[PDB]
Amino acid sequence: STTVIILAAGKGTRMRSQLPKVLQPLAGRPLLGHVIKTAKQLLAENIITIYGHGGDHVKKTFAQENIQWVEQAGTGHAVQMTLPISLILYGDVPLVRQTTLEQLIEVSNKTGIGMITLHVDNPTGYGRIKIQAIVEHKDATEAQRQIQEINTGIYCVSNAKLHEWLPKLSMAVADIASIQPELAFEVEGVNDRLQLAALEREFQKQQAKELMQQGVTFADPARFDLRGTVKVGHDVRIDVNVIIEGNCELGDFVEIGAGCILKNTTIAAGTKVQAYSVFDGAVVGENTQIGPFARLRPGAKLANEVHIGNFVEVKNTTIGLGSKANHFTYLGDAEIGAESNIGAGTITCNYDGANKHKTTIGDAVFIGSNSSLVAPVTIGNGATVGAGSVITKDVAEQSLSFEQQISKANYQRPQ
Amino acid sequence: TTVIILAAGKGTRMRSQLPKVLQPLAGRPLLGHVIKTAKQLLAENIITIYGHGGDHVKKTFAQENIQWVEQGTGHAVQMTLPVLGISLILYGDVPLVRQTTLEQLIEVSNKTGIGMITLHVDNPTGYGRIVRQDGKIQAIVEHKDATEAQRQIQEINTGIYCVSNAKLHEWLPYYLTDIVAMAVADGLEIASIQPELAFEVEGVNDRLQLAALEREFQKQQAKELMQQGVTFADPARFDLRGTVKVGHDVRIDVNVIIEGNCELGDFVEIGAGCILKNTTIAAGTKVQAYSVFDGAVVGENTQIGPFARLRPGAKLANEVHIGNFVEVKNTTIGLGSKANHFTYLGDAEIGAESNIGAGTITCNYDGANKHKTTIGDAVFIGSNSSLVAPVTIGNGATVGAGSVITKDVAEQSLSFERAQQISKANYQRP
Amino acid sequence: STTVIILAAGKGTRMRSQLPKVLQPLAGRPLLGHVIKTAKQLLAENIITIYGHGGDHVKKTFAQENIQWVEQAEQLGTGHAVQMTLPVLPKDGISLILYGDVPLVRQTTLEQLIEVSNKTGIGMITLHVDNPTGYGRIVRQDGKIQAIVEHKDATEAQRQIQEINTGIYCVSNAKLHEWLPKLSNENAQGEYYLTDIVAMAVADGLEIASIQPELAFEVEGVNDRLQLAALEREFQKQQAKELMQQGVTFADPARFDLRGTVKVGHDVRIDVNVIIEGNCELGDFVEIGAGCILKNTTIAAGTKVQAYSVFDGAVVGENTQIGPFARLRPGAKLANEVHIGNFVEVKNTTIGLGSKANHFTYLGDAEIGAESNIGAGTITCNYDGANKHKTTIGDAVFIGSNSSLVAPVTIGNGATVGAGSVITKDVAEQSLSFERAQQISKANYQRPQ
Repeated sequence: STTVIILAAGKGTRMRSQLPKVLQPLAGRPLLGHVIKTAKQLLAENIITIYGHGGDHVKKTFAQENIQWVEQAGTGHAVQMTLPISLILYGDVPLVRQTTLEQLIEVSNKTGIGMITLHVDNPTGYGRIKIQAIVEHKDATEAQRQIQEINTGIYCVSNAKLHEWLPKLSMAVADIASIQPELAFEVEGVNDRLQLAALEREFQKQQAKELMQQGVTFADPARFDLRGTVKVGHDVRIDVNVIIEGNCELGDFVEIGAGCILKNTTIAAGTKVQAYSVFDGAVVGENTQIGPFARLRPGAKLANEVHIGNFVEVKNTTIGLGSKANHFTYLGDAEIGAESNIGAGTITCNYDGANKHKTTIGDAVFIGSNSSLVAPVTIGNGATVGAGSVITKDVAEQSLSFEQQISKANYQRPQ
Repeated sequence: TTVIILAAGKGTRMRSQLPKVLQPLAGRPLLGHVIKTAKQLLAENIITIYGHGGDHVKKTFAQENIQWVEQGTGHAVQMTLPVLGISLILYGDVPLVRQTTLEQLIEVSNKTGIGMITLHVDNPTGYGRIVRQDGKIQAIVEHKDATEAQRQIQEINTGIYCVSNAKLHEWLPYYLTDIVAMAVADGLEIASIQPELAFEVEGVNDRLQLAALEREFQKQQAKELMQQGVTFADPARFDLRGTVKVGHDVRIDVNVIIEGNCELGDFVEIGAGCILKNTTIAAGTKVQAYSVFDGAVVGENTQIGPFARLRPGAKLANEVHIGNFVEVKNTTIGLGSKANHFTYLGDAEIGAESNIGAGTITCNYDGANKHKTTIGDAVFIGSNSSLVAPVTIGNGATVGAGSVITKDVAEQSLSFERAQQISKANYQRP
Repeated sequence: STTVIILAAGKGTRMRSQLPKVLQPLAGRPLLGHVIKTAKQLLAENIITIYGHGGDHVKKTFAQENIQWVEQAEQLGTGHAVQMTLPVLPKDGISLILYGDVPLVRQTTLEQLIEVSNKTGIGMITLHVDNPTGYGRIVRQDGKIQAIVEHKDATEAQRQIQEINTGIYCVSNAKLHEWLPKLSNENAQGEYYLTDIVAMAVADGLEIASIQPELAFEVEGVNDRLQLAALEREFQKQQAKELMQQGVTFADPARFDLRGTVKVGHDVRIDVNVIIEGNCELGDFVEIGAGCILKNTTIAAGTKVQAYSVFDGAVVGENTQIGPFARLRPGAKLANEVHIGNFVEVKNTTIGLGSKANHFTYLGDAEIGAESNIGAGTITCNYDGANKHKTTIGDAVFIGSNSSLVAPVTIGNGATVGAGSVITKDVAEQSLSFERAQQISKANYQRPQ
């Protein structure tokens, strides 16, 4: 049974933030959230978090998590509170990989104590590392400062043996395994916004590299952001300044245009998304054409072959096979069938000021331009709606439903 | 204090029709950066030496009380003699020199009567060499005229001097670096300082150097904001073209541009690709991606975007929600009101707790004049309504979808369009 | 007579693609397309392409190109690939040997290679690299090329050679017809090495000419997406640099993409994250705002394009004001002084001098005159479900807001259309057409709770 200890008490005053250090964002998630995620991935029997200043916010943020919280009112003094195997992690060192921490556990269980070390080209200011001791640069004599192997602070000690060493802090070899991380930023902490941004860029760069190793094409991998997870097929092409948030999926041959933003969205094979389209909680079928300037909101579901054009907003609406809304329109709380056409300026009036109501549009329907569909209304298959109509009664299958222009000659416009 | 700016260079490598000092850097001409800095220093007089294209330059800075002079670099300052306390000698094409550096130079120069800014560079090729015997500056030798031993000097001349107006009149009556030896000849000891940042004293000659100086400036500006506590998703994808005041816990996503004078309150979140110009945004507001603001005033805990367009006079109270493909121009929107869908609100006054449906349009323009639309509190404007200004929609009123409003709608009243549903059965489309 | 031979058979396994390697994209064009374009610039009499796996796609992609296709069913070396060209290889003249996955080689470089190889009968392109690890080494005896030794086989002394092989040769076809059948695979890999023709040429008493490219990425190949992205960035960086040398201003030249050609005037200003596709033109003093994307569009002098405007097949005159969030589609033609505002879509529409559409609108299949105004919410209803129809708007027409113009319809000069109108009949010159008021008022209405 492996338990993880997380130090998350730092105020991080260099952040100049009102929130505790470990709630600062990195790729769309608080620092501490990254570490809790890895600790849950390790199948940790227990997770104990040391909070400090502002711990109310932290406990509030992770309330639905089975964590044993501990107040801290030094790093050695901080761990001492946990006495009332184990990993020692830092809330502000967020990117340590589960494969590294397991690698540390296997070598520590055979010895009873392990740690992560790292070789740095420039070790100025860091603590210097059979391992014999660690001398911090502040108190380290000039001779030891030439060491380029530095300390990371990440330890793994047996639960039994920790209790013997922990109170006597006024040591381990007297009664030490080590590994180095696969990537240096795994063990990198942050103290201010400069360091937060530099780690963000290291993380994004590595994420783009891993996607390219999977076969993704990037117009510019330095202008890409993943804040979560994405599942990708083959021949996926991603243009500049795309952002991907939450958990997304991109099918085979999916092409994502410049500046598109996807959150909690799946896009099936063959779809081409033109530039500046944003998705949140959308499900997009195969061989669709979207954008530019399309906005899909939660509940937007597009069947295969659907076309969505510019300045289009789809919210909580399913659009059946091959239907098109090429021009500016608002489709909300709507069910639209197959092979239907939504004219420019069409609006679902889905909100009466208090409640939402459903619009139902059949197959092979033509909704003429500048139409207002007052929900709840059903428009049967094959029907046609005249341009500029306000529609309140259900339109029969195959029916044309439409809602007197006056002319004055030789009219002079105001001067 | 008077500032003398050398702004005669043609800058032919720019391959531009405008003189060099009108090329852009962070949203303002090169010379404008220097004039701005000269005004920060409280210069009694500002004298600018112009050359090719001086008509454009004088026209561009017409509302600035500067004494213009027509046109070697030493010969250039000599032409200013009819027009000159102390004076600073700056270059119009070296725009990013800071006022704190120029003040630092004045403190050491006032003690001697002549000081200068120098710089250490790894490669000093082509620059003038600062020759110091026992720590005191003796002369400046231009790279062309420098002995082989002297070419090893890595402290170079920047061309930025602070000289007494009295001593200048004796020295000026060809290269300006000869004023150094002239100074040691009269017994004065050339003071020196170095800038805190090398790009402060950097000139530009073509578009390559212009872009690299721009990127140096932007990197430094994002760094200073990060030191204040701003968060950047990517500090290399950020542009400041003016000034911005920030609160704590401000978060700025990628490719944000900030122009003019802006303000960002506490906990403000600016999404990807937003562009803000002369706009204030108060605490708690979240701006979604691709929203652009010009002359906007935004309250607390508002929700804006994505794809919002706010234009001058747009004023949003606290709790307002503005959604996608929305254009607000010269319009005030009261507390907690919503316009979540595509709409044009122009020249309008909107009350509190009101709802603007998709497709609503203020018809504010009759082809010649603009007219005001006035919307009260707790008004519901149904979708695709055309509001023909001037018109008032009183509190608690409701407007039916697809309505054209030309008469004032009474408080608590419903106005809706008589819409007869006409059906033709079994209709075949063409 | 000059012939170009393109080796385009690689599967490109590290691309993890379903497509052959040479159809992967670079600056908006498949790799092989860049080389076919340069080969046509050289005025090549013949173009012979060696395909392998997936040649059906390749043949389909360049079907409207006069290419002689040659299959390489088994992959047994580049020399074995060139051997395949013998049934269709000419007897006189010279041939260039290029790679489909080495796309950015410039025509000026290949001309220099042709000029020095005409003097000897065989030349090749070489390159000096700081680290030559993994490359084939150019072996010179008394300064004359004798062989290429692959990194696998090079002794420690030979690995110090920093002159590497690019694989790009210019050879007389007669000597190729003599050398290609006598190629030997009696080595370790069992492959027919193309470099053996260097050994055969020196054996015949020929001197091997050589040149170096002006830019190293000209001769760089790609095997995976990392290399693809790194070459793309190298190409874009170089493209922005050349535009700046011409006088273009960039807010950030590292946030710029040219995927085609662009002709530019003086004092052109290009903001961040602009993309340029196909063939474009920007006149003097044109300003392109942040994030704009232009494809096959010309923009004349003085026009100011605000941010997030997208153009495809547009023709834009002088001193127009466009965007932000403008969308121009093929056939969009704007006269001088036109203003296009936000959330505006123009498709196959001509707009005359000084006319304005400042607010959200769809103008499709329309002809619009001069000094006319399009109100917010205006729509040309151009599509009846089967055919498209034209909307005609005259000079100094005022189209009030939320108007639906049902094509085909004409709105005459000086006419005025009331807000919220549906127009189906032609509107006369100087005439007003408006919708009869139909607002019903009910006092003290309580909305649902």
